[PDB]
Amino acid sequence: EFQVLFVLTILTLISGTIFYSTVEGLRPIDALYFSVVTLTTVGDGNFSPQTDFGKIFTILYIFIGIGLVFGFIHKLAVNVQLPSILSNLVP
Amino acid sequence: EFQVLFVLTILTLISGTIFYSTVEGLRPIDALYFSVVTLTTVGDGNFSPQTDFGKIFTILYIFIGIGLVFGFIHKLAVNVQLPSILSNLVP
Amino acid sequence: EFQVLFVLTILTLISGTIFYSTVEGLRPIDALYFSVVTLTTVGDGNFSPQTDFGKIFTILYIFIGIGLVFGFIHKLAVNVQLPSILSNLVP
Amino acid sequence: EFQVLFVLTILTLISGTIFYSTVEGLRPIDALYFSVVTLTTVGDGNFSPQTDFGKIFTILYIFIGIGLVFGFIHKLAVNVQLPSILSNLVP
Ligand SMILES: [Rb+]
Ligand SMILES: [Rb+]
Ligand SMILES: [Rb+]
Ligand SMILES: [Rb+]
Ligand SMILES: [Rb+]
Ligand SMILES: [Rb+]
Repeated sequence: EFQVLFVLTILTLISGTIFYSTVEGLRPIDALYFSVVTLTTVGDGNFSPQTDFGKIFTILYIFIGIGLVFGFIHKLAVNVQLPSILSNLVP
Repeated sequence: EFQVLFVLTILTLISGTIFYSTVEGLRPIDALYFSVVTLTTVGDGNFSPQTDFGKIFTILYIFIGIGLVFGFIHKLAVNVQLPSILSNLVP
Repeated sequence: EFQVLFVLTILTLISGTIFYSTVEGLRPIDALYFSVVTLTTVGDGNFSPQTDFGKIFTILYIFIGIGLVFGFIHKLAVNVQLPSILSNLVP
Repeated sequence: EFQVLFVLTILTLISGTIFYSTVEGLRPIDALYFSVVTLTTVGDGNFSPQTDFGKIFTILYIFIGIGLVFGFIHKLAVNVQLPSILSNLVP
Protein backbone atom coordinates (compact mmCIF):
# COMPACT_ATOMS: atom_id res chain seq x y z
CA GLU A 1 0.00 0.00 0.00
CA PHE A 2 2.66 2.47 1.10
CA GLN A 3 5.00 1.34 -1.68
CA VAL A 4 2.37 1.88 -4.37
CA LEU A 5 1.31 5.25 -2.95
CA PHE A 6 4.98 6.23 -2.82
CA VAL A 7 5.58 5.29 -6.45
CA LEU A 8 2.38 6.99 -7.62
CA THR A 9 3.30 10.16 -5.72
CA ILE A 10 6.78 10.12 -7.26
CA LEU A 11 5.43 9.71 -10.79
CA THR A 12 2.96 12.55 -10.27
CA LEU A 13 5.75 14.84 -9.03
CA ILE A 14 8.00 13.91 -11.96
CA SER A 15 5.23 14.88 -14.38
CA GLY A 16 4.84 18.26 -12.70
CA THR A 17 8.58 18.78 -12.65
CA ILE A 18 8.80 18.08 -16.38
CA PHE A 19 5.78 20.25 -17.18
CA TYR A 20 6.81 23.36 -15.27
CA SER A 21 10.46 23.30 -16.31
CA THR A 22 9.41 22.91 -19.95
CA VAL A 23 6.31 25.12 -20.30
CA GLU A 24 6.97 27.61 -17.50
CA GLY A 25 10.75 27.53 -17.87
CA LEU A 26 11.50 26.82 -14.22
CA ARG A 27 14.76 25.23 -13.12
CA PRO A 28 13.97 21.56 -12.43
CA ILE A 29 14.33 21.96 -8.65
CA ASP A 30 11.95 24.93 -8.76
CA ALA A 31 9.47 22.98 -10.87
CA LEU A 32 9.57 20.16 -8.33
CA TYR A 33 9.20 22.60 -5.44
CA PHE A 34 6.18 24.25 -7.06
CA SER A 35 4.60 20.87 -7.82
CA VAL A 36 5.03 19.76 -4.20
CA VAL A 37 3.71 22.87 -2.46
CA THR A 38 0.82 22.96 -4.92
CA LEU A 39 -0.31 19.33 -4.45
CA THR A 40 0.15 19.44 -0.66
CA THR A 41 -1.91 22.67 -0.78
CA VAL A 42 0.78 24.70 1.02
CA GLY A 43 1.08 26.86 -2.10
CA ASP A 44 3.96 29.07 -3.21
CA GLY A 45 4.12 32.66 -2.14
CA ASN A 46 6.03 33.93 -5.17
CA PHE A 47 5.27 31.91 -8.28
CA SER A 48 2.01 31.60 -10.20
CA PRO A 49 2.07 30.06 -13.69
CA GLN A 50 2.44 32.78 -16.30
CA THR A 51 1.15 30.96 -19.39
CA ASP A 52 -2.44 29.92 -20.05
CA PHE A 53 -1.24 26.37 -20.68
CA GLY A 54 0.42 26.46 -17.26
CA LYS A 55 -2.73 27.74 -15.58
CA ILE A 56 -4.94 25.10 -17.19
CA PHE A 57 -2.49 22.30 -16.40
CA THR A 58 -2.21 23.45 -12.78
CA ILE A 59 -6.00 23.38 -12.36
CA LEU A 60 -6.20 19.80 -13.64
CA TYR A 61 -3.02 18.78 -11.79
CA ILE A 62 -4.53 19.95 -8.47
CA PHE A 63 -7.79 18.04 -8.87
CA ILE A 64 -6.08 14.82 -9.94
CA GLY A 65 -3.06 14.99 -7.62
CA ILE A 66 -4.35 16.25 -4.26
CA GLY A 67 -6.20 13.04 -3.38
CA LEU A 68 -3.18 10.84 -4.05
CA VAL A 69 -0.62 13.04 -2.31
CA PHE A 70 -2.73 13.19 0.83
CA GLY A 71 -3.44 9.49 0.61
CA PHE A 72 0.32 8.96 0.75
CA ILE A 73 0.83 11.47 3.56
CA HIS A 74 -2.06 9.91 5.48
CA LYS A 75 -0.66 6.38 5.25
CA LEU A 76 2.91 7.55 5.86
CA ALA A 77 1.85 9.09 9.17
CA VAL A 78 -0.33 6.18 10.28
CA ASN A 79 1.35 3.11 8.79
CA VAL A 80 4.98 4.24 9.09
CA GLN A 81 5.20 7.06 11.62
CA LEU A 82 2.53 6.07 14.14
CA PRO A 83 4.05 2.60 14.79
CA SER A 84 7.65 3.80 14.94
CA ILE A 85 6.34 6.14 17.64
CA LEU A 86 3.64 4.00 19.23
CA SER A 87 6.00 1.06 19.75
CA ASN A 88 8.56 3.51 21.11
CA LEU A 89 6.30 4.72 23.93
CA VAL A 90 6.41 1.13 25.23
CA PRO A 91 8.59 1.15 28.39
CA GLU B 1 -22.77 10.77 -6.74
CA PHE B 2 -19.63 11.63 -8.69
CA GLN B 3 -21.68 13.11 -11.53
CA VAL B 4 -23.60 15.41 -9.19
CA LEU B 5 -20.47 16.46 -7.31
CA PHE B 6 -18.80 17.13 -10.65
CA VAL B 7 -21.67 19.32 -11.87
CA LEU B 8 -21.91 21.18 -8.56
CA THR B 9 -18.15 21.81 -8.58
CA ILE B 10 -18.34 23.10 -12.16
CA LEU B 11 -21.20 25.48 -11.35
CA THR B 12 -19.35 26.81 -8.32
CA LEU B 13 -16.23 27.45 -10.41
CA ILE B 14 -18.25 29.18 -13.14
CA SER B 15 -19.71 31.54 -10.56
CA GLY B 16 -16.25 32.43 -9.28
CA THR B 17 -14.96 32.87 -12.81
CA ILE B 18 -17.78 35.27 -13.62
CA PHE B 19 -17.41 37.17 -10.34
CA TYR B 20 -13.66 37.75 -10.48
CA SER B 21 -13.51 38.66 -14.16
CA THR B 22 -16.35 41.14 -13.66
CA VAL B 23 -15.68 42.71 -10.25
CA GLU B 24 -11.91 42.21 -10.04
CA GLY B 25 -11.32 42.58 -13.78
CA LEU B 26 -9.35 39.37 -14.20
CA ARG B 27 -9.06 37.63 -17.56
CA PRO B 28 -11.51 34.70 -17.45
CA ILE B 29 -8.74 32.09 -17.26
CA ASP B 30 -7.17 34.00 -14.36
CA ALA B 31 -10.53 34.26 -12.60
CA LEU B 32 -10.97 30.50 -12.96
CA TYR B 33 -7.43 29.86 -11.75
CA PHE B 34 -7.94 32.04 -8.68
CA SER B 35 -11.28 30.37 -7.93
CA VAL B 36 -9.71 26.92 -8.13
CA VAL B 37 -6.62 27.54 -6.01
CA THR B 38 -8.79 29.36 -3.48
CA LEU B 39 -11.42 26.62 -3.05
CA THR B 40 -8.84 23.82 -3.02
CA THR B 41 -7.00 25.91 -0.38
CA VAL B 42 -3.74 25.95 -2.36
CA GLY B 43 -4.06 29.74 -2.60
CA ASP B 44 -2.47 32.12 -5.08
CA GLY B 45 0.90 33.63 -4.38
CA ASN B 46 0.35 36.83 -6.35
CA PHE B 47 -3.29 37.87 -6.39
CA SER B 48 -5.50 39.01 -3.52
CA PRO B 49 -8.83 40.68 -4.32
CA GLN B 50 -8.40 44.45 -4.44
CA THR B 51 -12.00 45.58 -3.94
CA ASP B 52 -14.02 45.27 -0.74
CA PHE B 53 -16.75 43.51 -2.70
CA GLY B 54 -14.13 41.03 -3.88
CA LYS B 55 -12.86 40.44 -0.35
CA ILE B 56 -16.35 39.88 1.06
CA PHE B 57 -17.33 37.57 -1.80
CA THR B 58 -14.12 35.56 -1.39
CA ILE B 59 -14.79 35.05 2.32
CA LEU B 60 -18.28 33.70 1.64
CA TYR B 61 -17.12 31.76 -1.43
CA ILE B 62 -14.51 29.92 0.68
CA PHE B 63 -16.93 28.87 3.41
CA ILE B 64 -19.58 27.68 0.97
CA GLY B 65 -17.28 26.13 -1.65
CA ILE B 66 -14.52 24.33 0.26
CA GLY B 67 -16.75 21.51 1.52
CA LEU B 68 -18.09 20.73 -1.94
CA VAL B 69 -14.78 20.92 -3.78
CA PHE B 70 -13.16 18.53 -1.31
CA GLY B 71 -16.20 16.29 -1.40
CA PHE B 72 -15.62 15.99 -5.14
CA ILE B 73 -11.87 15.48 -4.79
CA HIS B 74 -12.47 12.90 -2.06
CA LYS B 75 -14.90 10.85 -4.16
CA LEU B 76 -12.81 11.28 -7.32
CA ALA B 77 -9.82 9.70 -5.57
CA VAL B 78 -11.77 6.89 -3.91
CA ASN B 79 -14.59 6.12 -6.35
CA VAL B 80 -12.72 6.76 -9.61
CA GLN B 81 -8.98 6.66 -8.94
CA LEU B 82 -8.74 3.99 -6.24
CA PRO B 83 -10.53 1.31 -8.34
CA SER B 84 -8.71 2.12 -11.59
CA ILE B 85 -5.58 1.52 -9.50
CA LEU B 86 -6.77 -1.19 -7.12
CA SER B 87 -8.06 -3.39 -9.95
CA ASN B 88 -4.79 -2.75 -11.77
CA LEU B 89 -2.64 -4.21 -8.98
CA VAL B 90 -4.43 -7.51 -9.66
CA PRO B 91 -1.91 -9.83 -11.39
CA GLU C 1 -24.43 21.97 16.75
CA PHE C 2 -24.30 24.13 13.63
CA GLN C 3 -25.48 27.18 15.59
CA VAL C 4 -22.75 26.80 18.20
CA LEU C 5 -20.05 26.16 15.60
CA PHE C 6 -21.30 29.22 13.71
CA VAL C 7 -21.12 31.45 16.79
CA LEU C 8 -17.71 30.11 17.80
CA THR C 9 -16.38 30.68 14.27
CA ILE C 10 -17.75 34.23 14.28
CA LEU C 11 -16.15 35.04 17.65
CA THR C 12 -12.81 33.66 16.49
CA LEU C 13 -12.94 35.79 13.33
CA ILE C 14 -13.87 38.91 15.31
CA SER C 15 -10.83 38.40 17.52
CA GLY C 16 -8.56 38.13 14.50
CA THR C 17 -10.17 41.16 12.91
CA ILE C 18 -9.57 43.22 16.04
CA PHE C 19 -6.01 41.96 16.45
CA TYR C 20 -4.79 42.58 12.91
CA SER C 21 -6.43 45.98 12.50
CA THR C 22 -4.94 47.09 15.83
CA VAL C 23 -1.46 45.53 15.91
CA GLU C 24 -0.82 45.19 12.17
CA GLY C 25 -2.78 48.30 11.21
CA LEU C 26 -4.96 46.64 8.60
CA ARG C 27 -8.30 48.09 7.56
CA PRO C 28 -10.96 46.02 9.36
CA ILE C 29 -12.12 44.30 6.16
CA ASP C 30 -8.51 43.38 5.38
CA ALA C 31 -7.98 42.07 8.90
CA LEU C 32 -11.08 39.90 8.53
CA TYR C 33 -9.96 38.71 5.10
CA PHE C 34 -6.53 37.75 6.42
CA SER C 35 -8.06 35.97 9.42
CA VAL C 36 -10.36 33.96 7.16
CA VAL C 37 -7.84 32.86 4.55
CA THR C 38 -5.39 32.02 7.33
CA LEU C 39 -7.76 29.82 9.39
CA THR C 40 -9.20 28.09 6.31
CA THR C 41 -5.56 27.50 5.28
CA VAL C 42 -6.03 29.16 1.87
CA GLY C 43 -3.46 31.77 2.93
CA ASP C 44 -2.90 35.26 1.56
CA GLY C 45 -0.56 35.84 -1.32
CA ASN C 46 0.42 39.38 -0.39
CA PHE C 47 0.31 39.94 3.35
CA SER C 48 2.45 38.40 6.08
CA PRO C 49 2.41 39.96 9.57
CA GLN C 50 5.20 42.50 9.89
CA THR C 51 5.51 42.70 13.68
CA ASP C 52 6.84 39.99 15.98
CA PHE C 53 3.67 40.24 18.03
CA GLY C 54 1.70 39.64 14.84
CA LYS C 55 3.80 36.62 13.92
CA ILE C 56 3.48 35.04 17.36
CA PHE C 57 -0.27 35.69 17.50
CA THR C 58 -0.75 34.22 14.03
CA ILE C 59 1.08 31.02 15.02
CA LEU C 60 -1.16 30.54 18.06
CA TYR C 61 -4.27 31.68 16.17
CA ILE C 62 -3.68 28.99 13.51
CA PHE C 63 -3.28 26.12 15.98
CA ILE C 64 -6.33 27.12 18.01
CA GLY C 65 -8.60 28.21 15.15
CA ILE C 66 -8.07 25.70 12.34
CA GLY C 67 -9.86 22.83 14.09
CA LEU C 68 -12.95 24.92 14.81
CA VAL C 69 -13.20 26.57 11.40
CA PHE C 70 -13.02 23.21 9.65
CA GLY C 71 -15.44 21.71 12.13
CA PHE C 72 -17.90 24.39 11.05
CA ILE C 73 -17.17 23.95 7.35
CA HIS C 74 -17.48 20.17 7.75
CA LYS C 75 -20.89 20.36 9.43
CA LEU C 76 -22.09 23.13 7.11
CA ALA C 77 -21.45 20.90 4.09
CA VAL C 78 -22.92 17.74 5.62
CA ASN C 79 -25.70 18.99 7.90
CA VAL C 80 -26.86 21.97 5.82
CA GLN C 81 -25.64 21.53 2.25
CA LEU C 82 -25.83 17.77 1.80
CA PRO C 83 -29.56 17.57 2.74
CA SER C 84 -30.59 20.64 0.74
CA ILE C 85 -28.99 18.78 -2.17
CA LEU C 86 -29.75 15.17 -1.27
CA SER C 87 -33.46 15.86 -0.80
CA ASN C 88 -33.38 17.79 -4.07
CA LEU C 89 -32.19 14.81 -6.12
CA VAL C 90 -35.47 13.13 -5.13
CA PRO C 91 -37.69 13.05 -8.26
CA GLU D 1 -1.65 11.20 23.49
CA PHE D 2 -2.01 14.98 23.42
CA GLN D 3 1.20 15.41 25.43
CA VAL D 4 3.22 13.27 23.02
CA LEU D 5 1.73 14.95 19.95
CA PHE D 6 2.49 18.32 21.55
CA VAL D 7 6.12 17.41 22.21
CA LEU D 8 6.58 15.92 18.74
CA THR D 9 5.07 19.02 17.13
CA ILE D 10 7.37 21.25 19.19
CA LEU D 11 10.48 19.27 18.21
CA THR D 12 9.50 19.39 14.54
CA LEU D 13 9.04 23.18 14.71
CA ILE D 14 12.38 23.64 16.49
CA SER D 15 14.12 21.74 13.70
CA GLY D 16 12.53 23.96 11.08
CA THR D 17 13.37 27.07 13.06
CA ILE D 18 17.02 26.03 13.28
CA PHE D 19 17.18 25.04 9.61
CA TYR D 20 15.68 28.19 8.12
CA SER D 21 17.54 30.63 10.35
CA THR D 22 20.82 28.87 9.54
CA VAL D 23 20.53 27.94 5.85
CA GLU D 24 18.06 30.60 4.71
CA GLY D 25 19.29 33.26 7.12
CA LEU D 26 15.89 34.09 8.58
CA ARG D 27 15.52 35.69 12.00
CA PRO D 28 14.52 32.88 14.38
CA ILE D 29 10.95 34.17 14.77
CA ASP D 30 10.62 34.31 10.98
CA ALA D 31 12.02 30.80 10.63
CA LEU D 32 9.46 29.56 13.16
CA TYR D 33 6.66 31.45 11.41
CA PHE D 34 7.60 29.96 8.04
CA SER D 35 7.83 26.46 9.53
CA VAL D 36 4.37 26.80 11.09
CA VAL D 37 2.50 28.18 8.09
CA THR D 38 4.21 25.61 5.89
CA LEU D 39 3.35 22.54 7.99
CA THR D 40 -0.22 23.71 8.67
CA THR D 41 -0.46 24.26 4.88
CA VAL D 42 -1.50 27.91 5.26
CA GLY D 43 1.69 28.89 3.42
CA ASP D 44 3.52 32.21 3.42
CA GLY D 45 2.66 34.87 0.92
CA ASN D 46 6.10 36.48 0.79
CA PHE D 47 8.86 33.98 1.47
CA SER D 48 9.96 30.99 -0.59
CA PRO D 49 13.30 29.33 0.19
CA GLN D 50 16.03 30.83 -1.97
CA THR D 51 18.66 28.08 -1.77
CA ASP D 52 18.43 24.63 -3.33
CA PHE D 53 19.18 23.10 0.06
CA GLY D 54 16.25 25.07 1.46
CA LYS D 55 13.93 23.92 -1.31
CA ILE D 56 14.88 20.26 -0.90
CA PHE D 57 14.57 20.42 2.90
CA THR D 58 11.17 22.10 2.64
CA ILE D 59 9.87 19.36 0.33
CA LEU D 60 10.92 16.64 2.79
CA TYR D 61 9.83 18.70 5.81
CA ILE D 62 6.30 19.01 4.36
CA PHE D 63 5.85 15.29 3.70
CA ILE D 64 7.16 14.26 7.11
CA GLY D 65 5.62 17.06 9.18
CA ILE D 66 2.11 17.61 7.81
CA GLY D 67 0.69 14.36 9.19
CA LEU D 68 1.96 15.03 12.70
CA VAL D 69 0.96 18.68 12.86
CA PHE D 70 -2.59 17.86 11.79
CA GLY D 71 -2.68 14.91 14.14
CA PHE D 72 -1.96 17.37 16.94
CA ILE D 73 -4.47 19.93 15.70
CA HIS D 74 -7.07 17.18 15.28
CA LYS D 75 -6.66 15.89 18.84
CA LEU D 76 -6.37 19.40 20.28
CA ALA D 77 -9.78 20.29 18.84
CA VAL D 78 -11.48 17.03 19.81
CA ASN D 79 -9.76 15.98 23.04
CA VAL D 80 -9.16 19.45 24.52
CA GLN D 81 -11.46 21.94 22.81
CA LEU D 82 -14.56 19.84 22.18
CA PRO D 83 -14.98 18.86 25.88
CA SER D 84 -14.23 22.32 27.26
CA ILE D 85 -17.07 23.41 24.97
CA LEU D 86 -19.34 20.36 25.09
CA SER D 87 -19.40 20.31 28.89
CA ASN D 88 -20.03 24.05 28.81
CA LEU D 89 -23.25 23.73 26.80
CA VAL D 90 -24.63 21.77 29.76
CA PRO D 91 -27.19 24.02 31.52
RB1 LIG E 1 -4.12 24.44 2.53
RB1 LIG F 1 -0.91 29.78 0.21
RB1 LIG G 1 5.45 40.35 -4.38
RB1 LIG H 1 -2.29 27.49 1.21
RB1 LIG I 1 3.46 37.05 -2.95
RB1 LIG J 1 0.55 32.21 -0.85
